[PDB]
Amino acid sequence: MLKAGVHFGHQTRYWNPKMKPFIFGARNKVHIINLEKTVPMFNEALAELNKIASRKGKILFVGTKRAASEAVKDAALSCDQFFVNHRWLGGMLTNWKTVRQSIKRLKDL
RNA sequence: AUGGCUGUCGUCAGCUCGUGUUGUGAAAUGUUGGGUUAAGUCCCGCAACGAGCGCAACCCUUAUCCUUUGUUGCCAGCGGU
Ligand SMILES: [Mg+2]
Ligand SMILES: [Mg+2]
Ligand SMILES: [Mg+2]
Ligand SMILES: [Mg+2]
Ligand SMILES: [Mg+2]
Ligand SMILES: [Mg+2]
Repeated sequence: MLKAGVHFGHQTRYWNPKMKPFIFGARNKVHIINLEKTVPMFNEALAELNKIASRKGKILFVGTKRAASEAVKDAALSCDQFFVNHRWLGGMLTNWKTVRQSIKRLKDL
């Protein structure tokens, strides 16, 4: 059921109290996420993703420059998948009508 | 009361607008930060992405060379001198 068991992690500060229910603690000299309360979560996330996937929904994966970089690179690239690897321009989805002028620039260029 | 025209800050590099976002609001952001430049000139970063007026560049003159033309300008090679 579990996808590997390697979640050693490194974060040791700034635990958000709002997400207490999903945390175990003890190990890490700080904290750790509960592995039992995550098997029944992503197994749903995918269930919901499938619906939009049907009408070839635009997922638009996100990872900012060095956040993933070597972790994602371009594995997102597929038949009907898109991604943002470089800096996520501050406020581009909300003013997409303003980013059309720049996407046209990229196309013409 | 004005049109038109002109002086000065000042040939200093600044002054603004679209959408976006933040704030109850006047407003802020961008336009600030790290470098650099004669310059809001350019690069990186960034809650902003673009654009406009301005700076530079297009203009004239000057400093080198080449093509054409050779008088009313010029005289290197030759001659009457
Ligand atoms: Mg508001
Ligand atoms: Mg200013
Ligand atoms: Mg301002
Ligand atoms: Mg600066
Ligand atoms: Mg400029
Ligand atoms: Mg002679």
